[PDB]
Amino acid sequence: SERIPPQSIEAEQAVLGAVFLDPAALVPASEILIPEDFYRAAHQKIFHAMLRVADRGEPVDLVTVTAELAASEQLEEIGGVSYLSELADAVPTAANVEYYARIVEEKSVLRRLIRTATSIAQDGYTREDEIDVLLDEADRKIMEVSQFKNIKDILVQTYITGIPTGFTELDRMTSGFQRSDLIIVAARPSVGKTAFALNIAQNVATKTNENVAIFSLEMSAQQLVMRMLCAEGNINAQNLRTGKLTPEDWGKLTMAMGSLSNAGIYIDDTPSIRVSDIRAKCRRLKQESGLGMIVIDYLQLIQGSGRSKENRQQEVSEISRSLKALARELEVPVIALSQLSRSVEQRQDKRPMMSDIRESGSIEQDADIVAFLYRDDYYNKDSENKNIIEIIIAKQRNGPVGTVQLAFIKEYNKFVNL
Amino acid sequence: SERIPPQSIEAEQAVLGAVFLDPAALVPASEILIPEDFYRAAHQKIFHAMLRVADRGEPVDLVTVTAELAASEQLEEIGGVSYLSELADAVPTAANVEYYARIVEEKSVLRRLIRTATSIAQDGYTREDEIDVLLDEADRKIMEVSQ
Amino acid sequence: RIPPQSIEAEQAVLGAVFLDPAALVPASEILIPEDFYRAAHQKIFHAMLRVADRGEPVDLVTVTAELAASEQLEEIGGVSYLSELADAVPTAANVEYYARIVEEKSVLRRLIRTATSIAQDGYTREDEIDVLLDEADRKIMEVSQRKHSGAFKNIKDILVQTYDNIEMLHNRDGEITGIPTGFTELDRMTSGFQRSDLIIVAARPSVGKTAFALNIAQNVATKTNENVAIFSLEMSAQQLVMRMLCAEGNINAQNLRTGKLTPEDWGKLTMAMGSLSNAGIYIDDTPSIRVSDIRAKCRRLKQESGLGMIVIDYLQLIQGSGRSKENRQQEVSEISRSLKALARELEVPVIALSQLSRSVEQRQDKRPMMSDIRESGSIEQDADIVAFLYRDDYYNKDSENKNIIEIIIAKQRNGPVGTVQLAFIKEYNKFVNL
Amino acid sequence: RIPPQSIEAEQAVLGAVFLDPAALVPASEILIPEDFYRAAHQKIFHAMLRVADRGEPVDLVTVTAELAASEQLEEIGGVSYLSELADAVPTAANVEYYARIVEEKSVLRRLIRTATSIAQDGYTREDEIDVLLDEADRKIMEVSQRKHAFKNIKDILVQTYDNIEMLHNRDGITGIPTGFTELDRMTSGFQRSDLIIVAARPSVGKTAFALNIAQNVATKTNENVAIFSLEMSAQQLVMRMLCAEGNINAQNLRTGKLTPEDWGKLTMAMGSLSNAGIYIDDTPSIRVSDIRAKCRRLKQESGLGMIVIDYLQLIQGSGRSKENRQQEVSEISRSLKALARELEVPVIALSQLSRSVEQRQDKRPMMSDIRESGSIEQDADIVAFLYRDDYYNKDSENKNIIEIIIAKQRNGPVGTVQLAFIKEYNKFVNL
Amino acid sequence: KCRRLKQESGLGMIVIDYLQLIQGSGRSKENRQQEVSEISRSLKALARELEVPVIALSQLSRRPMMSD
DNA sequence: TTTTTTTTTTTTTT
Ligand SMILES: Nc1nc2c(ncn2[C@@H]2O[C@H](COP(=O)(O)OP(=O)(O)O)[C@@H](O)[C@H]2O)c(=O)[nH]1
Ligand SMILES: Nc1nc2c(ncn2[C@@H]2O[C@H](COP(=O)(O)OP(=O)(O)O)[C@@H](O)[C@H]2O)c(=O)[nH]1
Ligand SMILES: Nc1nc2c(ncn2[C@@H]2O[C@H](COP(=O)(O)OP(=O)(O)O)[C@@H](O)[C@H]2O)c(=O)[nH]1
Ligand code: ALF
Ligand code: ALF
Ligand code: ALF
Ligand SMILES: [Ca+2]
Ligand SMILES: [Ca+2]
Ligand SMILES: [Ca+2]
Ligand SMILES: [Ca+2]
Ligand SMILES: [Ca+2]
Ligand SMILES: [Ca+2]
Ligand SMILES: [Ca+2]
Repeated sequence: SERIPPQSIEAEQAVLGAVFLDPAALVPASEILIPEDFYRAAHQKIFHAMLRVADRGEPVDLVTVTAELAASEQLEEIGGVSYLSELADAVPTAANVEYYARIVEEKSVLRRLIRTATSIAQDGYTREDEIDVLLDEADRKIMEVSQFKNIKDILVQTYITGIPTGFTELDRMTSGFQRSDLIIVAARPSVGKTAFALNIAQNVATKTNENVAIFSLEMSAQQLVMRMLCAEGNINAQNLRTGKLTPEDWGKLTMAMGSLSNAGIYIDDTPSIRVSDIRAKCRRLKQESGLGMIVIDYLQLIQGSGRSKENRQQEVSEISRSLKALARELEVPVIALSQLSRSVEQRQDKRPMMSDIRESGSIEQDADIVAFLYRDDYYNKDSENKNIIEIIIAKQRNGPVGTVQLAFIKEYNKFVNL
Repeated sequence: SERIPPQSIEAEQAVLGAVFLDPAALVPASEILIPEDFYRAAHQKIFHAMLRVADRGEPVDLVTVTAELAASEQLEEIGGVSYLSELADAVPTAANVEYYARIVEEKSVLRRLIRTATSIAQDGYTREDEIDVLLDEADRKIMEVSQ
Repeated sequence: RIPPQSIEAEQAVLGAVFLDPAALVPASEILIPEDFYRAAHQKIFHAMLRVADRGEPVDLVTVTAELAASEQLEEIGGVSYLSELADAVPTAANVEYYARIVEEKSVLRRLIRTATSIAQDGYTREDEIDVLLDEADRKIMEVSQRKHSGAFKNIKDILVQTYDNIEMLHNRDGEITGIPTGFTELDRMTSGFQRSDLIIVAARPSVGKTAFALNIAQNVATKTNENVAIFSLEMSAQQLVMRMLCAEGNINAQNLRTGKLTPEDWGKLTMAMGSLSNAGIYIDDTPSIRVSDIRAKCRRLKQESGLGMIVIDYLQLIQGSGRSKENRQQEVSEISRSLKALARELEVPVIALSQLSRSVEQRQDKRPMMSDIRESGSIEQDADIVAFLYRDDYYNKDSENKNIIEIIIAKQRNGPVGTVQLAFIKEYNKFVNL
Repeated sequence: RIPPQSIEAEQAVLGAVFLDPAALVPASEILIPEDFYRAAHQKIFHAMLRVADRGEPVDLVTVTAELAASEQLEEIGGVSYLSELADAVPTAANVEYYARIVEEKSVLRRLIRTATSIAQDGYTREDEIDVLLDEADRKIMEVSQRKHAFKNIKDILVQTYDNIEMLHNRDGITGIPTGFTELDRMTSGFQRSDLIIVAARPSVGKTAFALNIAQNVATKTNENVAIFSLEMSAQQLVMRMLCAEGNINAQNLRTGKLTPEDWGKLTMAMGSLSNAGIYIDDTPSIRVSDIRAKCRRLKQESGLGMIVIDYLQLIQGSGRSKENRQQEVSEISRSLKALARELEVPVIALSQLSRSVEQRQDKRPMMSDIRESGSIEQDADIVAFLYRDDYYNKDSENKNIIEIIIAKQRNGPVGTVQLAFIKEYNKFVNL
Repeated sequence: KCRRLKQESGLGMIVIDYLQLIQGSGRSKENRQQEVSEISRSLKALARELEVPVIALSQLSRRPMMSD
């Protein structure tokens, strides 16, 4: 019934706030937004002023901005200096404006869509005159809700936002591991899925100060920790397995244990959980300690909410939705490991494409970002350049698509930079 | 705007009428239209029956059509034989069915457009979850409407 | 509830008899009086046959005379009911079909009636099981055992149609029986381009497929009086007409698309346009059609103007009927069938251009064989006639005797197989006799 | 309106089991629990079998133990009802008879039920008449252990001897004779119930050969032959036969450009072909069921001898959805053999061949080459390939010669036979 | 992308760095010959729709002839 | 909707 034009004027305030706090934060903000993207009339005017002052450039602080707003009839229209003062105290830091700007922008696009859709329907009843050209306008008007490098742009001239993974090249392409993202890491069996996830978890939990929850549905907590120890200290896994450790290995282990203690990584190895359970547990850990990342050791191993044992494709379709929504609710990146269907092993080229994600196509469709792992040496016994592993970033609606290379020293359960 | 979906019932009846009059006029008619293009539930069923009988082919006259409509539960649903009789008389001759068919068709497309645009707007307020795939659906749903 | 019946249809039959009345012959071949549901129609249709046995013959008078001759005229409604029957049948030339409805409904209730009496007997004769099951078996066949109607063409009847058809032929001047292409040597070998034939013209890319098809279309449309439909899925209508103009007037194609025309070229163009106007060639350049669409369009053009030929610019470009994106070989297998079936239904030659696989270029002898037809072998099979185009000069840059082009007639179930030779002056988009 | 049943006999069966209980063996060979009419007996006889599968075995104790093990002991009357069942029959010595009563009653109400549902469907599905009949036919046969007793060899040997006897008292081709001597020697007909596959590349001579056979059968013998042409019209077929019957050049015939002696030839070609009795159905799409129906009827009133089908892969499938096409034709293949078997008449199915063969050195076909499904090789009683050297060689020495390669037959001998195929006359001739 | 560039600036030519590098529409990674058979048609169709020459670069198997 | 195993017609893989 009551239809409220979509907006988040909390997030709006968070953007303007960050600018008064930083103000190098105006660069990302304006790359992402124009003044009109803001819903509240007042913010429109403020963010306009902010850019107006940057074009001088003054630069942009609480003073100069009010100076610019008074320079036009506008300072009284937007609330007082007292409103501009509130905007400042909105956020603790001008950390991650990029995040909130992208919310404001996404909402803007939504109502632009709604508006052009309603005006198409509107015109459906009126211009009953020229059917084929009405269909062209509809085509064209729906594309224009979306907003090719020129030769000149390409002449800038010859000759992390972001929870950081610790893999430079991936981080450059991605910049974290962003709050609220669903990150899918899929690859054939025994290729390196878990290894890669665990490596990321360590570098986050040890290098940063954030807590990470890992749900392992296949491996025990014990086996997980043993993988991390080997990777932290470069101890050969076979040796560690057996207890057959060299005198310096003991040193390496003593160390590895040290650093992993203050690491703060919470592991849940219950073999059958529903997403609701996962949510519950994380909600509580965030409550009392704060959460940074959630890792899930594997999406199709999670189990369904009651809908009866439904068309299994729908069952996972649903798990997929739930996870994204959990990532959204807790404002935290969620890395979900996925399997792939065997169809890749038919191809003469064994690099996965999005279609290959096992069991339900909705996973491609819910993910904020899809990463495949490919290893030449998985297939070739003799393969030249062994330890190399491609991290194919097949999808991301932050930005760039592409492949990144790392080394996967298997004896050490370890991924390394090159 | 109205809330009056685009249609042209002068024209639907004119098509069905021409078929009972000719009935070689069913050939142009069906090239141009499928039963669903008709707005009135009743005409849908009738034009379907007409094609159903042509596939035998009987062929298509006021008798065989009512025989086919009664063969399903439908003869009473579409008005009587008395409505089929009216359809016959809602026409001089069946020259240029192609013309009126293309009107019926064009109106069909209009409401199909209106219907998909409203459902896009509808979905705009609900599925605030995805943005990029919501824009994909809109892209894709509007192409599917040029057929 | 209500037993299956059609009075709309019963009346239509009786009506047609009072209208024709030669319509009583099909009617009675298909029906006996008992097949009618309404007690009254039973009696009327009986009277009709009763009067036919004299024979009177059957009209509104004699019938009422016969019905009054028994106690029956008042029982069936009045003369006023017989009068209504007259007025209540749309077109009397298809009594066959209304009769078949009345007949089909008759069979239905006969089935219902024997099925209910089986169930009936199930409770009663609980005595001898095996002979009860045999009777059920046997009683249900005796429904299927429906009399007259049952398509097997008796040979006595066909032979007559053949003699009479031969006869007709024998009084035509003669030579070509079909639609003449205007290429003498090909026409001698083929004699048209026969109604209902599927003609496949296949050859490697840029060899001359379309060129050859268009040339045939012109010579048919301008030399004869027949209409020809051309479906072009690759080229536009305007490119097609531009090819015909060049060929009709011997205007150099490069000159023509530049507008760089000599003073006599204009003359040639003025003529070309003149004759191509009264030509009557209907062009459909929609780049994706289903065969169903083609059928539909042709059916209508034949309706109001009459059709002679259908040309299709190429078969593997046509698109499938829904069966999902099936084993592609099957998809075209089906298109193939549909085309032959279309030529059959419209009683008109259908010339389908086809591509060839890379097979032939691998061979030493680059001349195509049937196997080479691209994408599905069913095309060789379905075709009435398969023509390949081979140009030596297509492969040899230097080739001795250039403009010559073989028309290899690799298949025909009319008659003779063989090769024919023509010249293909490419500068003029033109095929010529030798 | 009271369902056929025989409770007395039901009790007698259950009784005998509690009495014997080796009587359960015959009982279960004859009955399943559902055959019993009384809800209670159903459950009891189920329990009996359930306990036998352990096996306990089956007595008044173990049975009540099993019935109490489910919620059922109170539902079937008490232990007191099971006790009555024991006392109901004298001895166990003839469960077989009571079982057969229960069974016969079961069949009765199964019949009544399918009959009522046929009448039921009569008012509803007024849509398709011919496929509604077939279902009735088929639904009423399914009312038996109709798929089910062994045939003893002593008995077969006799009917075999007696057959050999009669064969001898003939008249030795066994056999509908094709009129091609060398083929007939190898084959002896064209036997009742055989499926004969004639396959060859396009425009090689498939139809021509089949038609020639049909004539010589229909005119030389007195038997009726049905031809289903799915590709050519009835007219085109008759025109081929006229040319072959009278040696009239086909080109002349289809122009009307006939010599004075040609009309003579035509006049008596027509003459002999009239009393020929060949029934032609040229409907371009039929299912095998349709073919079956039409033949069944023609045999009914005139008797049938041969069925010719202008061509197996052109036939269309029974509903199973547009299935793996190989299975679709796999099925048509089965149906055809089963039709030949049911009508006790040779069925000649023409077949196409895959392009496989065009790839070879030796262009003589092998069984594998049959187009679209390998089940055809397997189902066929006999597989005949046509090969023509002159089909591939433009210049070929000895033109009109054509091999009839008999690649398969489970009557007997395999081998090649030679004929001449005078194409100008649509005619195959002996050598 | 081209539809949009033509929309606001007008297009004249499209050049593509190479045809067999383009990737398939979902049909499962089909008989690869069909996959590019498809790309081929799509391209022609695109050239036709935008009324603009499309230059597609192509590789050759194994003076070339068309078969290659 | 998807994942699996089978048979059998096509094209194109240096
Ligand atoms: N050489 C060596 N390789 C190992 C050792 N331990 C594990 N690996 C390899 O490292 C990989 C880790 O398993 P993983 O890929 O995470 O399982 P996933 O979830 O299917 O991807 C496997 O491919 C193992 O073969 C070891 O002790 N020595
Ligand atoms: N000299 C000359 N030759 C041409 C001209 N236009 C076309 N041709 C040749 O004429 C033929 C016509 O195309 P076509 O063979 O019908 O295409 P197809 O459908 O693949 O058979 C081509 O093979 C051309 O290379 C022209 O303007 N001048
Ligand atoms: N010379 C000549 N050959 C003919 C004539 N009529 C038919 N043929 C040939 O006879 C053969 C008929 O083969 P057919 O059985 O219809 O092909 P199939 O059904 O696929 O085996 C073809 O090879 C034709 O070329 C004719 O009048 N003259
Ligand atoms: F081998 Al895994 F997930 F444990 F693919
Ligand atoms: F030009 Al083409 F087949 F090569 F039509
Ligand atoms: F071409 Al055919 F049977 F006449 F395959
Ligand atoms: Ca794992
Ligand atoms: Ca979803
Ligand atoms: Ca998939
Ligand atoms: Ca997002
Ligand atoms: Ca062409
Ligand atoms: Ca044939
Ligand atoms: Ca006779």
